[PDB]
Amino acid sequence: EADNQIMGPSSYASFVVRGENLVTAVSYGRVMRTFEHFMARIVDSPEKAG
Amino acid sequence: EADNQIMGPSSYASFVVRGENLVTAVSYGRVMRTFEHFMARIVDSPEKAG
Repeated sequence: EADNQIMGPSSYASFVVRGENLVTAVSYGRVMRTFEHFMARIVDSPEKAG
Repeated sequence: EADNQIMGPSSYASFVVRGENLVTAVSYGRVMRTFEHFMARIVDSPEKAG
């Protein structure tokens, strides 16, 4: 072997239902991953070619 | 007649798809009326007896 250990994530990443996600969860029942990121890509700077 | 005119509204009470509804407009095609009311209900104090 060239190594005996590898670094990595220690705990599971927490992806939780946030608040605007909770609103669209109750109303229509369809939750996206990153709702604030969709807001930043749509209603803040839509012309920004990401 | 007890009155000759009635004091009524002068313009249409406007409502357009603003920022927070627009994400649900594009991703779902599900726009609600007064998204701010739903966010004030089921996010900030859902314990509030309506």
